[PDB]
Amino acid sequence: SVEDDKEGHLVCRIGDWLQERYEIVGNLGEGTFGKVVECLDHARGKSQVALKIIRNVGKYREAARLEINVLKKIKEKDKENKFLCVLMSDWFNFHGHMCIAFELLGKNTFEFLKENNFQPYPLPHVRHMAYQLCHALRFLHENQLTHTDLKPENILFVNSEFETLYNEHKSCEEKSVKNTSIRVADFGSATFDHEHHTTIVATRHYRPPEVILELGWAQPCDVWSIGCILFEYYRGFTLFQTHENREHLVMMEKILGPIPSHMIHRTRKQKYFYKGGLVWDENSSDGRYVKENCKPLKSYMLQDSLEHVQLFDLMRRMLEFDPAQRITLAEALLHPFFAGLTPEERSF
Ligand SMILES: CCOC(=O)c1c(/C(C#N)=C\N)c2ccc(Cl)c(Cl)c2n1C
Ligand SMILES: [Cl-]
Ligand SMILES: [Cl-]
Repeated sequence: SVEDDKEGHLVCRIGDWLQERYEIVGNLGEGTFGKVVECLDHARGKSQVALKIIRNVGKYREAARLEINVLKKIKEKDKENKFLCVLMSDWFNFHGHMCIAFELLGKNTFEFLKENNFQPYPLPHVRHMAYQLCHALRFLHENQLTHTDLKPENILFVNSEFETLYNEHKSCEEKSVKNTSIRVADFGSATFDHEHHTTIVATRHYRPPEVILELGWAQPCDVWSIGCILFEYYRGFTLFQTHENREHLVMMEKILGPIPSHMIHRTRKQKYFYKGGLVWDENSSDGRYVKENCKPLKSYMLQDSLEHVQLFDLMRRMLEFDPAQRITLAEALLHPFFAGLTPEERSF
C-alpha cells in the first residue's frame, strides 16, 4: 500500500491522500529533501496547503525534525505572523516520511526568474524584495537565529500571478509579477546562537568568505547571501557561478577587491595563498573563465540614475569581506535606497 522509490522518495501522485485528510491536487517543486505538493485539507474545508514530503532517509528525516523545531520556535516569537516567514500549519511522520504542511504561497523567486527566461526583475521589484528580506531576517537575527541557506529558490512570492508585458526594447514578452510580497522558506539549516555551528554552511553561490576561510560565522552570513540574491534579481544571473573554493575567492577578488590581510593572516586554509596573496592558475579553464567574465561590481550597473547607484552602494556594503565590517540589516533598513519605496511597500 505505501511505496518508496530507490532514493527513499514517497511514490505519490495527484489523487493520492495522506492521513485520509490531505488530498494531492498538484506538484509545486522538488529538492534534495524530497517533494512539495499542493493539497486540499479535508479537515479544514478543503483549505489549499503546500505539503513538504521528506525522503524516508535518516539524514533528511533528522534535518526535517530540526526544521519543525525551528518553525515552532518562530511561531512562538511571531504571533501576529508579520515577520515574513513560511507559516507551518501542521507536521507529521508518515511511514518514515516527515511531512510539513504550510500555508500555500506562489512560485519561489528562482522559478519565476527561470519562467521569465532569466529576464531580471525591475529595480522597484528588487527594492521591495530587499526591504522585505532585510526586515524578515532582522527579526530572526533579533531572536538569536541565523538562516544560513538564503538563496532565490528559498524566497517565495505570496502570489506569483503575473502580467505579460511586451518589452519594447528587447522585442520580446516579459512576465511582471503583480504582487512583490515575499516569504522566507527552508529552515532545515537555521541555527541558534547557542547551538553547534557547522564549519561549512550555505549553498556555494551564496557562501560568505569567512565560511570558505573557516573563521567561524554568525548573523553576517545571511547579509552576504542577501547581497548575492539582490544581484541575481537585478541582473538575472548568479554573482558567483562557481563549484570550487579557490575559483570562488578569485571571483570575490575580481568583483570586490583584495581580501583583507587580517582574514588571510587568521585563516588556517593557507593552500589558497602564496606570499600573502591569492594563488591561482590564470591559464587553467577556471582562470580564463574568471579573467573574461568577472568584472568590478560597479560595472554591472544597468542605469546611472540615483536609485541604481544606491542599490550598488547597499550591495557593496552587503558584500564586505570582513563579517565585522559588513552592513547589519538594522543599518540596511536605514539606507537611502529604501526612500524609493511606495508607502504601501514601506508600511507592510
Ligand atoms: C524548490 C524546492 O522546494 C520547494 O518547492 C518549496 C518549498 C520549500 C521548502 N523548504 C522551499 N523553497 C516551500 C516552502 C513553503 C511553501 Cl508554502 C511552498 Cl509552496 C514551498 N515550495 C513549493
Ligand atoms: Cl560551536
Ligand atoms: Cl558544490
